[PDB]
Amino acid sequence: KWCFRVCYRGICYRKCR
Repeated sequence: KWCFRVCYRGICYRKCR
């Protein structure tokens, strides 16, 4: 699926829809 990467406060995570 489409997943984007969010880097928040040093925490980079993939967020999938």
